[PDB]
Amino acid sequence: TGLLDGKRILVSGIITDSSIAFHIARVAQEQGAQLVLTGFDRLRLIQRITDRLPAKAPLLELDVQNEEHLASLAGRVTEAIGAGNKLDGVVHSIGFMPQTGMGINPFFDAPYADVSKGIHISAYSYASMAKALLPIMNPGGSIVGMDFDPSRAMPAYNWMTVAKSALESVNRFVAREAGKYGVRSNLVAAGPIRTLAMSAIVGGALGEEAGAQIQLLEEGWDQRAPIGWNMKDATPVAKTVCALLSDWLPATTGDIIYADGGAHTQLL
Amino acid sequence: TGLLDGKRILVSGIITDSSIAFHIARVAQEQGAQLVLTGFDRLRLIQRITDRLPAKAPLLELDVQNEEHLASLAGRVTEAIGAGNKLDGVVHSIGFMPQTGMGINPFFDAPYADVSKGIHISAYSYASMAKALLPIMNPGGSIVGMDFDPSRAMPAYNWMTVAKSALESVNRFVAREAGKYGVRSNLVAAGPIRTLAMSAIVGGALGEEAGAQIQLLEEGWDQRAPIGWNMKDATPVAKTVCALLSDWLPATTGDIIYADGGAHTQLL
Amino acid sequence: TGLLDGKRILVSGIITDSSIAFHIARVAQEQGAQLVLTGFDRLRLIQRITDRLPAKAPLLELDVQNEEHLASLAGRVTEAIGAGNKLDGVVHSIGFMPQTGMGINPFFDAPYADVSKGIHISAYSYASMAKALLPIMNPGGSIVGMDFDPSRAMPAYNWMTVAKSALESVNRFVAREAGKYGVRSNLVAAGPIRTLAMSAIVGGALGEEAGAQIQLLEEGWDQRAPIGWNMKDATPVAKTVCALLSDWLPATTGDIIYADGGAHTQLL
Amino acid sequence: TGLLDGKRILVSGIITDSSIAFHIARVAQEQGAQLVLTGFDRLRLIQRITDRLPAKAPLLELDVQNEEHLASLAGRVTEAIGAGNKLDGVVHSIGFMPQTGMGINPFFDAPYADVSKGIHISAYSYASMAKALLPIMNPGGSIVGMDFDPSRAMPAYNWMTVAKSALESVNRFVAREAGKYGVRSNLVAAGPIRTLAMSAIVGGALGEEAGAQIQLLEEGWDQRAPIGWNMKDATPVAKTVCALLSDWLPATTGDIIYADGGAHTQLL
Ligand SMILES: NC(=O)c1ccc[n+]([C@@H]2O[C@H](COP(=O)([O-])OP(=O)(O)OC[C@H]3O[C@@H](n4cnc5c(N)ncnc54)[C@H](O)[C@@H]3O)[C@@H](O)[C@H]2O)c1
Ligand SMILES: NC(=O)c1ccc[n+]([C@@H]2O[C@H](COP(=O)([O-])OP(=O)(O)OC[C@H]3O[C@@H](n4cnc5c(N)ncnc54)[C@H](O)[C@@H]3O)[C@@H](O)[C@H]2O)c1
Ligand SMILES: NC(=O)c1ccc[n+]([C@@H]2O[C@H](COP(=O)([O-])OP(=O)(O)OC[C@H]3O[C@@H](n4cnc5c(N)ncnc54)[C@H](O)[C@@H]3O)[C@@H](O)[C@H]2O)c1
Ligand SMILES: NC(=O)c1ccc[n+]([C@@H]2O[C@H](COP(=O)([O-])OP(=O)(O)OC[C@H]3O[C@@H](n4cnc5c(N)ncnc54)[C@H](O)[C@@H]3O)[C@@H](O)[C@H]2O)c1
Ligand SMILES: Oc1cc(CCc2ccccc2)ccc1Oc1ccc(Cl)cc1Cl
Ligand SMILES: Oc1cc(CCc2ccccc2)ccc1Oc1ccc(Cl)cc1Cl
Ligand SMILES: Oc1cc(CCc2ccccc2)ccc1Oc1ccc(Cl)cc1Cl
Ligand SMILES: Oc1cc(CCc2ccccc2)ccc1Oc1ccc(Cl)cc1Cl
Repeated sequence: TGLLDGKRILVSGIITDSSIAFHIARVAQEQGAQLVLTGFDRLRLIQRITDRLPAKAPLLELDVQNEEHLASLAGRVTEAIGAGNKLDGVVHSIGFMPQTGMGINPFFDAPYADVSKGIHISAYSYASMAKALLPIMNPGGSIVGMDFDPSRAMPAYNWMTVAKSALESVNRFVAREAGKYGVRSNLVAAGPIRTLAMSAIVGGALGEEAGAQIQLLEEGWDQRAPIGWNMKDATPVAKTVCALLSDWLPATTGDIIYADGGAHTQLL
Repeated sequence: TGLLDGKRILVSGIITDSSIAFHIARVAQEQGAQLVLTGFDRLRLIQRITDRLPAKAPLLELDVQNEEHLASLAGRVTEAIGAGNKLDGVVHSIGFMPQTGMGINPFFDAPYADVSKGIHISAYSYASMAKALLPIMNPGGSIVGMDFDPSRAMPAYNWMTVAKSALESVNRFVAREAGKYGVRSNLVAAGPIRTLAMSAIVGGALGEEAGAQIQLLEEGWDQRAPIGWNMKDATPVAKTVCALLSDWLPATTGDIIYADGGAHTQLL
Repeated sequence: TGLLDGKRILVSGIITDSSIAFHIARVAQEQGAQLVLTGFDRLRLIQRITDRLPAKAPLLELDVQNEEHLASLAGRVTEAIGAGNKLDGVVHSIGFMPQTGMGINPFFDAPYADVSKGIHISAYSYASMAKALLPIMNPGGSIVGMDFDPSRAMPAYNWMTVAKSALESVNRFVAREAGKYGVRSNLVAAGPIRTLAMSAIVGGALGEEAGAQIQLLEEGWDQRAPIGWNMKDATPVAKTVCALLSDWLPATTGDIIYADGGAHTQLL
Repeated sequence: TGLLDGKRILVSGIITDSSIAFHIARVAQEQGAQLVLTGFDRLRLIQRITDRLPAKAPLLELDVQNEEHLASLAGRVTEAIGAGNKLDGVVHSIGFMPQTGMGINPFFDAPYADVSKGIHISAYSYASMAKALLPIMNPGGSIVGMDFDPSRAMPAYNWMTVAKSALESVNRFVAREAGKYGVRSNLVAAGPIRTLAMSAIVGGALGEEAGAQIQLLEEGWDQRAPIGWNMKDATPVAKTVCALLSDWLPATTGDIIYADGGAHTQLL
C-alpha cells in the first residue's frame, strides 16, 4: 500500500507532538510520503519535536509574515527535494490570534491591529503560501488548510471565527488559481483537538465564564457526533487530511471536508 | 495496496456499463473489495453487464419497493458471503422519477402519486436499506448514497430535486442509527454523468426548451469547476465513493462530499 | 398605517387559538388585511375559533389531499371576494405527520405509506395550493409557507424533518412559477411554538427519552437566541409572516426567513 | 402609516444619489424616520447630495478608521438628537477595497497591507460602529449592514469576497452583544446595484477579461432571479433594509436577508 506513495508534501505548522500538522505528517510517512516541513520562531524546538517521526526529513524556516521566506521558499524546497523535482501536496496548518481577540476579552475590545495580525496569519497566508508553492507543484496536486466551522457563531472563539470565515473564502479563490496548475485546494474543518493552541485559549481564560461555556461547547461535539468525537485523538483528522492529499478525492476543490464525527450535521 | 483491501461491500443500482454503481464497483475491486450486488427488474440484463468487472461476484434481486427483498436481504447477503460474516460497506446508488415529474412536463402538473413513487425510491429506500443492512455491518463500516446538489433550484430536474432534498435529510437521520453500530453514512453529490438515467431525461424532453436549458446547465459545470468537469468520465465520482467506503475519512458522517470539480463552490 | 392595507390574503391551516395561522390572521387584520380562510376536517370547530378575530371573514373547506377542493378553490375564493377580484397573498400553514414517523417511534420503523402521507400534506400541498391559487393572484403578490430548519438533524422531529427538507426544495420551484405571475414565494422557519401540533408530539411521546431530549432542544432555542426566544408567544413569527405578505421585502423569493431570535445562527 | 414612524436611525455611507445608503434614507423618511447621517472624506460633496432627500437632517464626519470619531460619535449623535434621546436603528453601509485586490489585478498579487485596509473598512468597522452606537440604542433596536453573498467564489470580486465573508461572521458576533441591549443585528445581501463603488471596479478593469466576465455575472442575476432583477433600481434593497429597521421582523438576528430577486436560490 502507501496512500501517499512516493508523493512529496511540504507539511507546515508543527510546534509539538500533538500539533495537528504532526499527526498529518506521521500518517503521511506511515504512508510513503516524503516531507519537507516548515516551522515558525523556535525552529530548534520544532526541530527537536520533528525528530520523533518515522523517517527523517528537511525543515525550513517559515514566518508567513515576511516575504523573503515567501520569496525564497520554492528555491529552498526544490533545494530540499532536488531541482527537476516538484511538490505533490501542501499542508497549510498554521493559524494565530492575539489573546485580545479571544476567550474572555470582550469581542468589542479587540483592536484592528491585532485582528489584522491573526487574519494575516490564519487566512491570507493560505494565499501567500499558494502563490509561492504552486509554481512547483505537479498536475494532480493537492493543497489543504485547516478549518473550524466558522459558519455559526459560538462563545470564546470570537475573532478567530472571523478569520476562519475569511479562510473559507480564500480557499475558494485559491482553488481558482490552483486549477490552472491542475491543483486541488481544500480545508478540513476539524472538530476540537487538544493542542498547544487549544490550551492557549482554554488556559488564557481559565476561571471566568469560560473554563465552562467552552467546556459545554467541548462536550457539545461528542454529544452531537453520531459516531462520537474524542478530542484526545488527532489521527482521524490526519487521515482525513491524508485522504485529500491522496488521489482518492480527485473531483473535489474550493471545498471543506468536515472531520468532526458528524457533529456539524446534528443539532443535538 | 488495496484501499478496500479484503473489505466486503454490497454495491446496488447497476443497470449498464456507465451506471455510476458500475465504476464504483470496478474501482472497488481494482481495490481488493469483495462485492455482493443488487439489481432491479431485468436481472438478466444487469447480470449480463455485471459479467464485465475484474472479478466475479454475487447478484441478488432488490426491488426497494417491496419488503420481502427488504426482509430477506441480510439473510441472502450472509448467504452470499458466509454466515459469521458481515458487511463492511454499503453503496446505495438507486434513484428514480416518473417522467411526469421532470424535464419539460410542467412542475405543477406532476401528481402526488408519481412524486410519492420516486421519493419512495430515491430517498426513503436509503433508510429501508439501512434498516436491513445495518444489523450485519461491522464497527468501522460505511454507507454511501448518491446525491445531486438539491440545494438551489434548477431547470428540468424538477421533483428529483425535491427527492434529493429529502435524501440529504434522511441521510442525516440514517447517520444517527448508523452511529450505534459504529457505522458512517454519507452521500456523494456528483456533478452530472452521462448515464442511462441522465438520458432518460435528456431524451424524454429533447427538442423543447430543454435539449438547451439543461445543455447550458451541463456546460455550466465544466465552466464553473476550477479543475474542470468531464461528464463522460465516471471514475472520479467512483474514487470519491471509494474514499468514503475506505477508512481514510474516519471522522465524517451525516455528511455530503461534493465530487463535481469544485463547481458548487463557484458562481462562475 | 396598515401594512397589509386593503390587501386580500387567504390564510389556511387554522385549528385553534394558538395555531400559527391564527396569529398571522389576527395581525393580518389588525392590519387592514382582508382574509378568506381554509380549514380541514372539523370545520365547525375551526369555524368556532375563527369567530374570535378582529373582523369577520369567509371560511372554505380545504382537505389538501383531494383535488375537488383544489379544482374548485379559486372559484370559491373569487366567489368569497367577488369576481373581478384577485388574491394579494396566500398563507400555507398546514403540515402533518402520522404519529409513527415522529417522537419516540424508531426512525426505521415508519412505513413509506405514512411518510408518503405527511409529505403529501407538509410539502407537496405547497405546490398544489400554488397551482390553484396563482391564476387569481395580482402581480406583486406573496405566498408564504411555514418552515422548521430541517437543515441539520435533531431528535424526535424524525420524518417531519425529512418533509420540511422537501418543503424547502418545493418552495424553490414554486418561486419559479410564482415569478411568471409577478409573485413572491417564501417560507418562514419559525423557532418552536406551543401549538396543537407541538403537543401532539410532545404528548404522544411523554415519559420516554423524549419529555426530555426535546425538552433540552426546547431550552436550546432561548439559550442560543441572542435576543431570546419565548415559545409561548406566536406573534413575532406572525409579524415575520406579515412582513413577507407586505411589500417591504419586494426583492426576496425562493427563500427562507428565520424567525427564531437568531438561534439558528448560533452554536451556543 | 409610517413603517419607521418617529424612529431615529443614523444611516451612514452616503456619497452620491444612487449610493445604497441614499435610497435607504429616502425610503426611511418617506417613512417618518428621523435620520442622523455620516460621511467620509469629502463631507462637502456628501453634504451637497444629502440636501436632496425629503426632509433636512444632521450629518457628522465618520472615518471608520480613526477612534476619535468612534470615541465621539455617541456624544455627537445625542447632540444631534438631544440628550435623553436614543438611536432606534443603525445602518452600516460603508465598504472599501484598494483597487489592487479586485477586478483584473491577479488575486495572488494583492498585498496584505491593502487587504488589511479594506477588511478594516468593510468588516471590522461593523463591530467598531456597534461598540460605539449600542450604548445609546433603545431596546427593540435594529442594526443593518450591507452584504454581497460571499458564499461561493466569483470573478473580479476577489478580496472583497473575502471581506464580506468576514462581515457575515462579524455580524454574527455583533448580534450577541446587540442582544444584551435588546438589539437586532443583520445584513442584507443585495443583488448588484449600479453605484459609485460598482463602477470603480467595472471601470478600473474595463477592457480586460472583465467588462465581460463580470458582464455575464451581471446578466446572471436577472436570468436567475425568478421575479427578476433590475440593477438600475435601488429601492427594493432599500425597502428590504427598511423592513429590518422596522419592527416587522422582530424575531430575526445574526442573520442575512437576500434582496436579490431570488437569484441566490436558483442555479439557473
Ligand atoms: N485543535 C483544534 O481543535 C483545531 C480545530 C480546527 C482547526 N484548527 C486549526 O488547525 C491549525 C493548526 O492548529 P493546531 O491545533 O495544530 O495548533 P498548533 O499550536 O499545534 O499549531 C499552530 C501552528 O501555527 C504556527 N504559526 C503561528 N504563527 C505563525 C507564523 N507567523 N508563521 C508560520 N507559522 C505560524 C505555530 O508555530 C504552530 O506550528 C490552525 O489553523 C487551527 O486554526 C485547530
Ligand atoms: N448521472 C448523474 O449526473 C447523477 C448525478 C448525481 C447523482 N446521481 C444519482 O446517482 C444514482 C445512480 O444513478 P445513475 O446516473 O448511475 O443512473 P443509472 O440509470 O445508472 O442507475 C439507476 C439505478 O436505479 C435502479 N432502480 C430504479 N428503481 C429501482 C428500484 N425500485 N429498486 C432498486 N433499484 C432501482 C435502476 O435499476 C438502476 O440500476 C441515483 O441516485 C442518481 O440520482 C446521478
Ligand atoms: N409550532 C412550531 O414550533 C412550528 C415551528 C415551525 C414550523 N411549524 C409549521 O407551521 C405550520 C403550522 O403548524 P402549527 O404549529 O400552527 O400547527 P397547528 O396544529 O396549529 O396547525 C396544523 C394545521 O394543519 C392542518 N392540516 C392537517 N392536515 C391537513 C390537510 N389534509 N389539509 C388541510 N389542512 C390540514 C390542521 O387542520 C391545522 O390547521 C406547519 O407547517 C408546521 O410544520 C410549526
Ligand atoms: N452596489 C452593489 O451591487 C452592492 C451589492 C451588495 C452590497 N454592497 C455593499 O453596500 C455597501 C454600500 O456600497 P454602495 O454600492 O452603496 O457603494 P457607494 O460608493 O454608494 O458607498 C460606499 C460608501 O462607503 C464609504 N466609505 C469608504 N471608506 C470609508 C471609511 N473609511 N469610513 C466611512 N465611510 C467610508 C464611502 O464614502 C461611501 O459612502 C457596501 O458595503 C458594499 O459592499 C453593494
Ligand atoms: O482554530 C482553532 C480551533 C481550536 C478548537 C476550537 C474550539 C473548540 C471548542 C471550544 C473552543 C475552541 C483550537 C485551536 C485553534 O487554533 C488556534 C487558536 C488560537 C491561536 Cl492563537 C492559534 C491557533 Cl492555531
Ligand atoms: O439524480 C440524477 C442526476 C443526473 C444529472 C443531473 C442533471 C445535470 C444537468 C442537467 C440535468 C440533470 C442524472 C441522473 C440522475 O438520476 C436519475 C434521474 C431520473 C431518473 Cl428517472 C432516475 C435517476 Cl437515477
Ligand atoms: O413542524 C413543526 C414544528 C414544531 C416545533 C418543532 C420542535 C421543536 C423543538 C422540539 C420538537 C419539535 C411543532 C409542530 C410542527 O408541526 C407539526 C408537527 C407534527 C404534526 Cl403531526 C403536524 C404539524 Cl403541523
Ligand atoms: O460589495 C459591493 C458589491 C457590488 C456589486 C457586486 C458585483 C456584482 C456583479 C459583478 C461585480 C461585482 C458593488 C460594489 C460593492 O461595494 C464596493 C466595491 C468596491 C469598493 Cl472599493 C467599495 C465598495 Cl463599497
